[PDB]
Amino acid sequence: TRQMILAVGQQGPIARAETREQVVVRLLDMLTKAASRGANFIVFPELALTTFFPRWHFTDEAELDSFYETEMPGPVVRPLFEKAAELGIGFNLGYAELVVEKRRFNTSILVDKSGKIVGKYRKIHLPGHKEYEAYRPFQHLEKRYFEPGDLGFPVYDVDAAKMGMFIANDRRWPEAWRVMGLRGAEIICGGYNTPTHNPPVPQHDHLTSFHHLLSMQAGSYQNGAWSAAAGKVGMEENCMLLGHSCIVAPTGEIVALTTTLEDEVITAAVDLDRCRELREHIFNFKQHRQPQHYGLIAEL
Amino acid sequence: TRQMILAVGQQGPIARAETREQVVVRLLDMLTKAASRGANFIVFPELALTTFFPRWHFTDEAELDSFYETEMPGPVVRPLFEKAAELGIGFNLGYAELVVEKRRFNTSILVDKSGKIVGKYRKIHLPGHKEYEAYRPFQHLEKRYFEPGDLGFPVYDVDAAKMGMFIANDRRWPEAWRVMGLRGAEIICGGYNTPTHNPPVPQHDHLTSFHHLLSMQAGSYQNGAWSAAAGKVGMEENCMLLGHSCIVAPTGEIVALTTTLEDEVITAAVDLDRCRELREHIFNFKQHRQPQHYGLIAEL
Ligand SMILES: NC(=O)N[C@@H](C(=O)O)c1ccc(O)cc1
Ligand SMILES: NC(=O)N[C@@H](C(=O)O)c1ccc(O)cc1
Repeated sequence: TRQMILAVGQQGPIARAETREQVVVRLLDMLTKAASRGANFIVFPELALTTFFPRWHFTDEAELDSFYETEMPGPVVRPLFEKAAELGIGFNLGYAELVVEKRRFNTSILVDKSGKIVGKYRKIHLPGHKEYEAYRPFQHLEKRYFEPGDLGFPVYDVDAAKMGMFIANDRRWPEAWRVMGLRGAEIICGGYNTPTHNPPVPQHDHLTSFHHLLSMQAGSYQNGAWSAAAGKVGMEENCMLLGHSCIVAPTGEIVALTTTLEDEVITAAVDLDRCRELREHIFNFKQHRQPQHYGLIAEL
Repeated sequence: TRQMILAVGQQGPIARAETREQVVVRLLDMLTKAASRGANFIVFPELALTTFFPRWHFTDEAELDSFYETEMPGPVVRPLFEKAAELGIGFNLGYAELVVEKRRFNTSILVDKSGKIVGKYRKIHLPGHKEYEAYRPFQHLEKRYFEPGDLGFPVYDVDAAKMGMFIANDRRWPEAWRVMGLRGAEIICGGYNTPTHNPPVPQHDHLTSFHHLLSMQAGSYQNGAWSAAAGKVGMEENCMLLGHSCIVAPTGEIVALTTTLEDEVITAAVDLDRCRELREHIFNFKQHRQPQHYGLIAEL
């Protein structure tokens, strides 16, 4: 009822020449191993169907569009939904969304154990830069290839659980966590592509892991929420991406952690009633919060 | 100019029978050792002039009032201001404020190196409970003995530095940090009386340190602010108070930490320009924040 097993399916590199068909096989295998370890839900990474294309400057718009989905699911990704419904396991999938009216989003969905899309979220905090910067060995052009999401920070019923979505950079922003905490989220999940080199601030490179885990622990604790972060990790097209995919308790304790830079599955026992230990005491919102003093946070 | 040395003056226990006169001696000694180690400012704890009286139920209102200050400074505390002006060192002092119009506040002030009170703050987030609870070996009746502060989260010029104040429980609330981060605080400082036993949630007792330090590191990182937390610590009137008084860099790295449960002074080199490493890149607020999605945080 209130007890489930949450899984994270960390992805090793996806090369530029690796088809969605070859990625779906890798996702199917991880989704199968999570079932066999008793998982009811598995979190997959940000932009989980392709290489991280925002590392390149594009001149050809057909080449750029080829990394986006025009439908969800499409025939190549459909087998992942079919297998999820067969095994009775929900998932969180990140992908690049192209909607033609041409709007571009960094998107994620929640799929329940029936294989039904129960909710969508579009990345609101876009990191990196807008224009090509030649000094960078690799680019991070999310501000060019995506518009900021227009759906807000919703929380959806997924089987037994109140679940909210972040995408990568969102996890560093207390406002993203707090909104979803105020909407009663019991699990906050998403994925990331996080380089271990930041060209403008290389003096925080050795803190990549620290800053990632610090963000997940603080968000979980301050909102008494279970959380899970699914990385795409390792040497991808000669850029190193941070590992340390994780599941976190509402106390902010890390209860599971990846140790490889490859396809790796981790699981943890989730008790949704454990949110109360914070939300009815230390972080009893109605009882403690003084929102008349917080107005500057919501000012445009 | 943009470089200073920040000190923290951690306090061991203050017994019920220990006069303000005997505490000022202890504060003078710590303030002298900080000067000798090149400190330009020292952070002192919450309610630094008395035992932590909110651990007891009071029936007599004269007995309760005796723990509050009706003026700041008074003659007994005046020597601490005089010594601060002589040595050229500012301080942050917490005390119980009684103002008659009768209003009761958990208060802290910033004093610059001239010995002039440059800013006041009143604790906005009150923890614990309102009525006596007999099962508790000790009470935490801040909701009875204080009203929520009415000054907001201001940020003040103190010599070369933009400084904001929290008081104890405030440090667990992202909203307190964020408001002061948005007002351009370079240092966020205050003190705490944090029991290592929480009677309603004893299953988080072993996490007292973790939760304290997690709050300071995450606040600092997410706002690119220097921070400092001054504890009153050790066995005070048979209640154990958490140590681990700390200074933290804008990266959320702990740059100094106490290891005793006694009067202890720690210092760190503060470079106020280091805020830019976060505030001009990863946490470039104007460039990244989407406050149209954050409205629920400011709803009453
Ligand atoms: N994919 C993302 O949203 N990645 C960002 C993040 O994880 O917050 C990130 C972090 C460090 C960088 O050098 C670039 C981008
Ligand atoms: N002075 C304070 O505000 N103390 C509170 C805090 O530090 O958050 C606190 C923390 C844990 C408890 O079990 C009781 C009270």
